[PDB]
Amino acid sequence: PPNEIYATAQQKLQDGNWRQAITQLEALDNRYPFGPYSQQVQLDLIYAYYKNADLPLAQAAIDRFIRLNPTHPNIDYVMYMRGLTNMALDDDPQQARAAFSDFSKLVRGYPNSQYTTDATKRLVFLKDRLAKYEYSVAEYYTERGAWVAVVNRVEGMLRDYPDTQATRDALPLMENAYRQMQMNAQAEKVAKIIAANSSNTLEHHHHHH
Repeated sequence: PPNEIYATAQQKLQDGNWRQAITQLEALDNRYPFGPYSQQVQLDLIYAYYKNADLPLAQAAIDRFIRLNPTHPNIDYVMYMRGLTNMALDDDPQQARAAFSDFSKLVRGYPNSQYTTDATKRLVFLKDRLAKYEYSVAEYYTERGAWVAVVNRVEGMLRDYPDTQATRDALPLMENAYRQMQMNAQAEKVAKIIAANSSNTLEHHHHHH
C-alpha cells in the first residue's frame, strides 16, 4: 500500500533504522520509478544510504537524480549530500577534490540555501587538506629541481586555496623556483605576495548577490 509503506519508511528514517527504511524505499522506487512521488523516494534514499554508510550507493543515487532532474527545487540539498558523501569517502586526495567541487558548486549556485553555512565550514577543511597535498607535491618537485613544476603547483594553490596554511608555507618554494630560473620580475612578485598575506581572513557572509 504505497502511501502507508511510505509513511512507514519515513518513521524508520526518523528512528534511524536505515536498513529497513532502505528496504521499503527501494521497493517503492522499483515499483514506481517515474511515479509522482519518485523524486521524494529518491531524496530519502540518498539520505538513508549516506547515513547507513553505503557511500557508493549514495553517490550513484545522487548522480542519477542530478542527471534526471537538473533543475529540481531541492538540487541544493542533493549537492550538499554529494559533498557530504565525497567528504565521508575521504574520511590520493580524489574524494576531497570531489567534495570541494561539490560544495563550491553548491555555494555558487544557491548562496541562500539552508546548507550554505555548513558547506562553507566544510570548505575550510577541504581547502586545508587539498593545499597540504599540493604543498607536499611542490616540495617533492623542489627536491628534484623541477622549477617549472614547482611554480605550476604553487600558483594553483595561490589561485585556488589562497588563504590556507599550506599556501603560506609554499610561497617561498615558488619564490625560490623563479630565482633558480633567474626570473627576477616573477620572483619579486612572489616576495610582494608573501609580505602582504595577513593571517586576517576576510568575511563576506553578510553580503548578498
